Amino acid sequence: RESMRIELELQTDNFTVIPYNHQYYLASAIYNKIHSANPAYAKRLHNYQKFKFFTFSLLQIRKRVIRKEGIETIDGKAYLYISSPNNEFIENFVAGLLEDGKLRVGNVEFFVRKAKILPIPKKFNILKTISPIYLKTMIETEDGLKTYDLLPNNSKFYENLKNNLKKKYEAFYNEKCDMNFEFEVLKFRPKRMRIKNDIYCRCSEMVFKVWGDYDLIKFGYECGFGEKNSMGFGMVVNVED
Repeated sequence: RESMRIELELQTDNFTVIPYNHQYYLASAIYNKIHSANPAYAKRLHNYQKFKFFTFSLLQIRKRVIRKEGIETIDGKAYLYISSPNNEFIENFVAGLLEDGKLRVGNVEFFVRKAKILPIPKKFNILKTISPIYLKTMIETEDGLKTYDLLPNNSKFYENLKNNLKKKYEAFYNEKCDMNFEFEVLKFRPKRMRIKNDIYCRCSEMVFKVWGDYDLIKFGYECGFGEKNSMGFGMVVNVED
């Protein structure tokens, strides 16, 4: 029992455009696989129907053309990264995805070809989001209680990001988080992301340096940073030196 990250290698038709707004449909597709009655998932994921300690990336395209509506994949390939501090969840989900063999995101149909195992980095220095970080706090307004989306230029972002990770650590491991980490934001861009039929939030695409306790950073690396990890938010990747 340890963490696990996989790269799902997906294949659709050559020259297909993956819309800029695909994340919402991707999240729905992943949810629907996990909660499917298909026996490929049902037996394997029976104990994980309410499991929220995992994350996944946006669809990544390597051979790409920027288009008006999205990113075109010239060779039809796309890559989806999925990770959890629970390796049994990841192994079971991957076995189901490979047996099923197909993933539809919006109007794009993928074949699920292979799942590449990505061992955890032995050291962390620079991280960048491959799905943006969501972090919110509730605030009283003249129109009642509302949700405020924290970004790195908010004074509360820093400690709220840390405390979210420490609380998630305790919730997942059922042990005290006696660890700490710190970070420095090198770059960030806000991104508008649909999260419900009618709710859009502001999330952070960002690059940041980290230091502190390796085991806590490693938990953020495989669980995700910030909130709504299991809806596909907050996944990061190491940036090579």
